[PDB]
Amino acid sequence: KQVSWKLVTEYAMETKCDDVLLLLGMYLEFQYSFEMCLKCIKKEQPSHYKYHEKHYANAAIFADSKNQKTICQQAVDTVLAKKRVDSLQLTREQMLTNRFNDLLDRMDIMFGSTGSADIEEWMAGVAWLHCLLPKMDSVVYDFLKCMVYNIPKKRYWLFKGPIDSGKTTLAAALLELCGGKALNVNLPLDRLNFELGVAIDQFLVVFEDVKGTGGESRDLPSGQGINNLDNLRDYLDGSVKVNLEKKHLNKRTQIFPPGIVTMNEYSVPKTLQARFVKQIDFRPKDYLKHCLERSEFLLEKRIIQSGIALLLMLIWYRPVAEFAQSIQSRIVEWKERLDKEFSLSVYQKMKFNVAMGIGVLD
Amino acid sequence: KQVSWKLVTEYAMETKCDDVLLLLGMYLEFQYSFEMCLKCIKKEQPSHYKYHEKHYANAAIFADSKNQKTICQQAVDTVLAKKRVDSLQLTREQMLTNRFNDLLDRMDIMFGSTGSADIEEWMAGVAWLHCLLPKMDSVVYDFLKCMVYNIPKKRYWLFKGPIDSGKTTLAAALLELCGGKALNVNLPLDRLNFELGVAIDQFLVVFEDVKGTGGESRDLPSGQGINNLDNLRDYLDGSVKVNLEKKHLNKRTQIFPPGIVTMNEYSVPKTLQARFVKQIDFRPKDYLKHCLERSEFLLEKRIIQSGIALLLMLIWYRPVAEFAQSIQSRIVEWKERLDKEFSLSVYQKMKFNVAMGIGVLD
Amino acid sequence: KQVSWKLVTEYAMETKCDDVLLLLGMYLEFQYSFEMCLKCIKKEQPSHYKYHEKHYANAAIFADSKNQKTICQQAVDTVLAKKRVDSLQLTREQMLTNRFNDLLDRMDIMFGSTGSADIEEWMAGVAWLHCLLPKMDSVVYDFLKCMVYNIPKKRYWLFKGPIDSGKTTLAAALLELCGGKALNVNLPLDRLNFELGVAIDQFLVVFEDVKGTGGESRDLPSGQGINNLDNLRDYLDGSVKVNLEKKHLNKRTQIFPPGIVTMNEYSVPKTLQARFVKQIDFRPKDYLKHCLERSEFLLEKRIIQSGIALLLMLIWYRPVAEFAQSIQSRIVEWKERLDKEFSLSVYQKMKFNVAMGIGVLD
Amino acid sequence: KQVSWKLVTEYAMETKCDDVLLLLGMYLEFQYSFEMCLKCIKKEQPSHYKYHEKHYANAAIFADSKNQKTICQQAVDTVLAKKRVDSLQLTREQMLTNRFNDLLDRMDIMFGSTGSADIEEWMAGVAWLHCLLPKMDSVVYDFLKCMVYNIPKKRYWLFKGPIDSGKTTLAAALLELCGGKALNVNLPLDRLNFELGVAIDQFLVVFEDVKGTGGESRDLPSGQGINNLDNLRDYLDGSVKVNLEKKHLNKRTQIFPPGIVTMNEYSVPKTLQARFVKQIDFRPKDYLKHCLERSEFLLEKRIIQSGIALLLMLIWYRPVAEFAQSIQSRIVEWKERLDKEFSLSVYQKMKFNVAMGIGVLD
Amino acid sequence: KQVSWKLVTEYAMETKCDDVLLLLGMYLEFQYSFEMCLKCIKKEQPSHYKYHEKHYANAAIFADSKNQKTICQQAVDTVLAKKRVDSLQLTREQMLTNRFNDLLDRMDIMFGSTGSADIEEWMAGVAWLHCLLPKMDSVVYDFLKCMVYNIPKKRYWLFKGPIDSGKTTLAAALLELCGGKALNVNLPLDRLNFELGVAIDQFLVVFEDVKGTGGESRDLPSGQGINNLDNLRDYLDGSVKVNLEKKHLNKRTQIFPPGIVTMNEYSVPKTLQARFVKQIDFRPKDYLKHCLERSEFLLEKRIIQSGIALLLMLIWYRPVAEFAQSIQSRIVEWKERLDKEFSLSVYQKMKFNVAMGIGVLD
DNA sequence: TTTTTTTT
Ligand SMILES: Nc1ncnc2c1ncn2[C@@H]1O[C@H](COP(=O)(O)OP(=O)(O)OP(=O)(O)O)[C@@H](O)[C@H]1O
Ligand SMILES: Nc1ncnc2c1ncn2[C@@H]1O[C@H](COP(=O)(O)OP(=O)(O)OP(=O)(O)O)[C@@H](O)[C@H]1O
Ligand SMILES: Nc1ncnc2c1ncn2[C@@H]1O[C@H](COP(=O)(O)OP(=O)(O)OP(=O)(O)O)[C@@H](O)[C@H]1O
Ligand SMILES: Nc1ncnc2c1ncn2[C@@H]1O[C@H](COP(=O)(O)OP(=O)(O)OP(=O)(O)O)[C@@H](O)[C@H]1O
Ligand SMILES: Nc1ncnc2c1ncn2[C@@H]1O[C@H](COP(=O)(O)OP(=O)(O)OP(=O)(O)O)[C@@H](O)[C@H]1O
Repeated sequence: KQVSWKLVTEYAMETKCDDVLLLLGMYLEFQYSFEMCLKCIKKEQPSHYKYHEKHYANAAIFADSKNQKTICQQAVDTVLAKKRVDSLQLTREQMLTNRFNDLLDRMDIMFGSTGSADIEEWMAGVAWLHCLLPKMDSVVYDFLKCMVYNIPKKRYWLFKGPIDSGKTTLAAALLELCGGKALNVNLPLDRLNFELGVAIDQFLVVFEDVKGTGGESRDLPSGQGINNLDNLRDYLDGSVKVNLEKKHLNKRTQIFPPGIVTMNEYSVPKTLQARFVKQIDFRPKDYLKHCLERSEFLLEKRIIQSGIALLLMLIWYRPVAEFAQSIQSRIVEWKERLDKEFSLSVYQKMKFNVAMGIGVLD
Repeated sequence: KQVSWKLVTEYAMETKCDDVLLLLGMYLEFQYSFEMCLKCIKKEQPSHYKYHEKHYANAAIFADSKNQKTICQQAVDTVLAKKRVDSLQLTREQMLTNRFNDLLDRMDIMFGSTGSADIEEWMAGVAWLHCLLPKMDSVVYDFLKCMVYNIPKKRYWLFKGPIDSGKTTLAAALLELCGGKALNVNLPLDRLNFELGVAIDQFLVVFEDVKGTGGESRDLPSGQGINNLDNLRDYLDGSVKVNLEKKHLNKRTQIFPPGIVTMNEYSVPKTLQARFVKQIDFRPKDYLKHCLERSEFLLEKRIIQSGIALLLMLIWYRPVAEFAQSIQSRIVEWKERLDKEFSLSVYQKMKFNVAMGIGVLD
Repeated sequence: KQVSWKLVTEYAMETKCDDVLLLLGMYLEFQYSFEMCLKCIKKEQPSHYKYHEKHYANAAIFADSKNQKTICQQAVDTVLAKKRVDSLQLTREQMLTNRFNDLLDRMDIMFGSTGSADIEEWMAGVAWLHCLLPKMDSVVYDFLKCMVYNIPKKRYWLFKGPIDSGKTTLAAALLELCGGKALNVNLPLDRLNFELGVAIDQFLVVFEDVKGTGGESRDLPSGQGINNLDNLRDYLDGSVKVNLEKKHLNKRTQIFPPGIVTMNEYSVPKTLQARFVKQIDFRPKDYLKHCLERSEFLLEKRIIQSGIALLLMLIWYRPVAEFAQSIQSRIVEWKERLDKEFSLSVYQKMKFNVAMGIGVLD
Repeated sequence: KQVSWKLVTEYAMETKCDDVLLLLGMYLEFQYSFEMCLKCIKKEQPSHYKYHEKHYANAAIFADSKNQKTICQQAVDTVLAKKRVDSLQLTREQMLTNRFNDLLDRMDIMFGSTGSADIEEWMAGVAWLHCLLPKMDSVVYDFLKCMVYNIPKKRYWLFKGPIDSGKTTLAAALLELCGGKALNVNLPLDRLNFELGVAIDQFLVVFEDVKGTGGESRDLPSGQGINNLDNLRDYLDGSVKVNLEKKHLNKRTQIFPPGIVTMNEYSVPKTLQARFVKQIDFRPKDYLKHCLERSEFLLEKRIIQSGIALLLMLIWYRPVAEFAQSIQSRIVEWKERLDKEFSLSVYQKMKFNVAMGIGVLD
Repeated sequence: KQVSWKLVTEYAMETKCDDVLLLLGMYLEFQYSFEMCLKCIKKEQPSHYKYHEKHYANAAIFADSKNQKTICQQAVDTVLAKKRVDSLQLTREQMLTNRFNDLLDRMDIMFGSTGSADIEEWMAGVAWLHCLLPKMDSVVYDFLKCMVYNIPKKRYWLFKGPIDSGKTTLAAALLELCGGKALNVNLPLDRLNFELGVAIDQFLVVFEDVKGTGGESRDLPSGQGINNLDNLRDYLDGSVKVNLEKKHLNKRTQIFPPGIVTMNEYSVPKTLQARFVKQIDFRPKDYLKHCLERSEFLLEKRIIQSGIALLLMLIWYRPVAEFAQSIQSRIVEWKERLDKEFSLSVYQKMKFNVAMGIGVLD
């Protein structure tokens, strides 16, 4: 009896899988008895346990096929085709709206009954992040709209401050929230072409840790990056399309994505200073160090790195109207959860503790 | 029954699509019952909502096919094949006439009942552009004549001026108008081999901000561009066919397109200067800057970059006799719509406002 | 019923096509009723309207087929096979005789009843070329013999002088006449290898403006050209076979064709000097400059650089016995047409006009 | 009603054709009625007229097939396979015995009833050749045996010095005689590692004007040639197998053929120089130029570069005992014809003219 | 009826053929009747005449097949798989035991029914091999222990001493008995890092003459050798797995095999010598060069290079118990064939002919 | 499988 290629493709769509080998392996597992499946019973992975029951029948026939890799190819093509349709047609607002739906799906599992994540510890993260910069929550909302509107010239933000001052931590959480990529531009100029190649179809980019020239008088090690950026004006201003390259692959032409730049106190040419919308100073604050020293579970679980943490901050601080209308229904349910889960006083006690440099919890 | 490969080919032809994945993803959207299609109801994409109902039945059968990518590859071949047939058999004038028809179709949508753009905002951009150079519309017609005739060794125009004097802005508009590609010649002198490969079958090309060398009193970063261009005199001259290459492709051969070179005020080896028909000196101007600062919607919607803006200028300024005969019919209708919309006094008000450096609209 | 692959192959033989996409594109056009076919009614392209009625019945079936690119590939390889058989078995004289029939056929169209070209404008071109050098028509007869005899280490002519001397123009016309290829050697020493692969099965080749070294003493930037050719002596000599790459293909092995090298004046190693059988120096002549400046349809139609103009020059000047015996009938016909179409006095006055730098015509 | 792939393969064997396009082109000629075949009637090519009638019926059925290239690919592979099997099984003396039978069969045609050339002219060539250096036939007989006995690190003779010494002239004739290959050392060593792959299954090889270093006293431009000679010294010595590259097929390892190499009088180290046997740089004899100047049909017909000239010279001079036994029949058969044509006084008269700078005949 | 794919696969295992072209070619020969197969009748090639009669029926049907190359590809895969299994499963001991069995089978063939070799020739070869230093049969055998044992550190000896000493000739000869390869060492380690990877998967390895840094100052031309291996702490030592590259490949890495190094009488820093268990000076000693000046067959038929000569030096001097335990049966029988034909005294005449430079054969 | 890349 015949295999349904359709049922495979539906699984690939719903897992959003795009690796042929990864798709193949997981479908083959469904061939074993669903009714006894140990992986189902232990509820180990949703991509398995949500689906084994449905696909078991087809997986048995799949296991006898001789066309196995061919079936998977057509399935994975369908997922890649969907992405390319989306990329060429969605509004940037709708792109973001999808991305939040994915994070909210993950949170539903994480804080579920089988979920590992301690909603209390993750809210300790938000308390710490909200201390990192004044008006933190508004700053995020401003950055977000800036990426969505993507207005020419008004496109790029500068993070400035000493080593161990948090700028990478915040950048990483934003990049997770938005699904960009990091880039390094300190290379010899000829090398840049495949670096910039990374940007293709990305929503954000982060230029990490740009080195200037001079300031080794202040022990800042010198390098190319500042001068390279001054030479890339059209990519920053983002008014016109540019050509981007990948290894073995034809060039593609597109608007260069908006993004973030991070540095120590190198001297910045006035040319570059005109490019940035906002400069944010990061400074080491001694009380945060002593707090982290007493609340290491933040680092151990990588809480303060995560876009998941920033999304919780937005849900706590921003009005429901500020989110894209379609997801507001989920937002209200999460607001309701958090309102039930914490009094404002217990949350505010954490902020006070962080200001004491004391461990977050008491 | 069975898939009609013919219907898929027709869809590819009508959408003028030449990505196999985009075609695949697009066609798959039609598999759902037409009568409920929210994309149709929301009138989001004409390349969807025109076609769903017609293609529906075959899209459902296609969804079951075991052969899907083969069908799409054949369809994309016919679209690519038509481009090559046209490249060899059309006159350069006919090409331009076709390109204009496409832009005019986009203009029918933009300013159509879907109401999706403001014809007044777009007309403001023409005022700002008609300021950017003396006799601006005459310069466009001369450039168009130059590009249609394609006189050998009289094929290239040189743009120079300081930074911030609009030259890439003007190049971008001409490039969207004609169709073509930009190129970067400041590369290492080997990968030029693949860089120049982008010129294949194009109509224009633009070489962007070619770096000269030395004279650093000019405060100009040095690079390969000028000396490297002087090693490519042949490609400018366009007197004989040349050989062109892409990744994994064996060489095409054809005449290298006509086009534009842009640079800062470096000094030119006159052997290359001998290959430029005409040279245009851009100046920074204050009232442009002040007007533009008070007219930001121009930039926020990329109006002054966009080929539609130049086409609107020609329609306003030029006699109907100057257009190729078949589109004179559409040109007349657009002229009527413009004169209906705008008095000459309104246009003169706008131009005076640009000259006054106030926000254009008053 | 089924597609005839044989009929497709026959059309490819008839058209002497080579791009599988060009073949595919053009054959698809026949699917519409030739009865109505607008292109036929315009009589626009002979490659179409001579064949549409014949191929229509089979094109309708081809339009449905699932194999289309496969059918086309077989036909293209049939044409390529024919070329290889010809290349291995014709005398060089017969090859040229075939090539001349192709030009004569086009000329029968050029000045046919459809008569898109004016024979008087085209004859004006011949006068300008005959003026360009001493004994021009004798020089052309010499060059043809040299290329046909293909005597080893007596195979290459060097053109040199200043810029705008016309050397490229003359090369371009000779190249068109014999149907060679043009090659660049001012290039990366590695990728020369795929570059030279173009010359497989070609009758003739031309190297363009081969850059010398130490040239900038004379205002000429130095380059790879001479530095490359001094290696390739065996390719010039044509005394022994050499082996030729193509991308994704194993090497051919054959004698490298005879040809021409152009340069602006540079120092030549005496080793390389020994391998050019003839030297020609070209000089600017301001009366020619003024004449083209008036008679600019010469440039716009590219008349002065067509091999058709050289063929016409030979027809006017050379005895019929100098032509290969087969074509002598068509030669007598065209001689008679031309002697009828122009007096000697007309041609004499054209020369005086050109000599006097006035526009050619009065 | 079906193609005999066997009959196709027999033609490929009997022609010893080993190019798939060449065979394809060849066989398709047979589809027309051999009855009318102008090539047959003309006795145009033996590869045609011997075979047309035999293969006609099969060729008509082949002309309709849809597998045409696949059929030819299998046929070509049997030819390459046969070469490989002979290549390892046969004695080096046995190889030459086959090669000579090939050339003799050609001479049968050249001087046949078709008689397209005449032994008169060719013997004048022999006179010019045997004149060129002392005792020429003997030193050829030596070089032959050297290549049969193939002593390791003793496999190579060299010629050096003046341009137009004739060293290429001598080399080319030897290569046409043996059926070796020629290769170029002067490319980047990496490219050589692929290029040397052509040496597969060759009795003999040569390399021409390999660019050494120094010799600037003689204005010789230095290069990578000797660098890569100094590299490949195992290939030179043939004391061991080494690997040989191909595209789309495995590289194969075997011992390397013997040969000749030639250069201008560059430097090259004695870690080479000592190896070689019986090297002769030889230098001009001007009166030969003057005979040549008067006997130019030699060069036009490439006679003094044809290996057929050498074979005629050996037939003329050498005892019948000097040759392998089977061919001694045909040796005598030809040696009769030389006597039957020529008195000694003919050859004597020729060598007077040659010695005395007049054209060979009087 | 149909081709047995199985029978074709047997012949590949039988002949150990592993080239698809050779397999195809030889198998096609069997299509004629073995019954009067003249190759069989002449007994020329066992790889033919041993098999023809069995395979004939299958070969006839094979010659009629249309899939022929596909059949052969599978058969060659079989032999390749068979090899790759053994390469992973077996000990160096077992591997070397098989290798002796093969070379002893070549010994059997050489001195076989044909008498194609006369062992006295190889006694003279062995007598020459004996000359170099005392008991060197044992010292070879003891090195071969070091090779099989591959005990860490205890892996490497150094062949010091000048040109033509045979030291590379002998090191190469072991590659017949054992496989392996030699490599250069005289760039800075910088480049040699791209060259070390040819040591991968080698049974054993060899290294060419270590130059001293600036060694021209020591009258031995320069190259950066010693300071490279002064500092490659581990590579010759070989406890744990090393890291390596073949230029433009990847770091598949494992143990660095044991091997030989040589030098042309250069100097040695301590950490270079620490790489070896031994260092020995090799010279082209006076009577030895004189005996080669007087003894020729030992070079002419490559005896001095062949592994067969090394095997016989061991059979002539190593006692049976030292050999591969089952092969010792054959070792006795060859020892018998030695003693059957030579006393040690007649062999001592040869030793003394070498020892006093007079020609060996006597 | 090459090609492109990588090296350069
Ligand atoms: N504002 C801060 N005050 C004190 N300590 C900080 C602060 N921000 C970060 N930290 C400490 O610095 C460590 C590294 O943080 P982070 O990577 O964000 O710093 P950074 O300045 O962006 O570094 P880099 O420039 O190296 O990428 C954190 O794990 C934490 O221990
Ligand atoms: N003539 C002008 N005078 C003043 N400001 C100008 C002028 N033209 C452009 N601008 C401003 O400069 C910005 C950049 O324009 P554009 O990028 O085309 O110029 P450019 O710097 O000269 O270009 P290029 O990249 O070719 O060197 C515009 O978006 C506008 O804000
Ligand atoms: N002898 C001449 N006298 C004056 N003008 C000339 C002459 N020959 C050519 N021209 C002008 O020079 C233009 C370029 O000619 P052409 O490209 O053949 O010259 P070239 O010497 O080969 O140049 P380059 O070195 O730039 O390739 C022609 O189109 C014509 O306008
Ligand atoms: N003995 C000779 N005297 C004069 N000219 C000679 C003599 N031998 C050969 N030549 C000339 O040398 C020309 C080229 O021959 P060939 O290519 O064999 O020489 P070559 O020394 O190998 O040259 P190169 O080093 O330039 O390749 C011949 O066409 C002939 O005219
Ligand atoms: N002891 C010897 N004396 C003289 N000649 C010898 C001796 N041994 C071998 N030969 C001959 O010299 C040739 C070269 O020997 P080989 O290359 O092995 O010496 P080498 O000392 O390793 O030299 P190099 O240091 O130059 O590589 C041998 O193949 C053989 O023909």
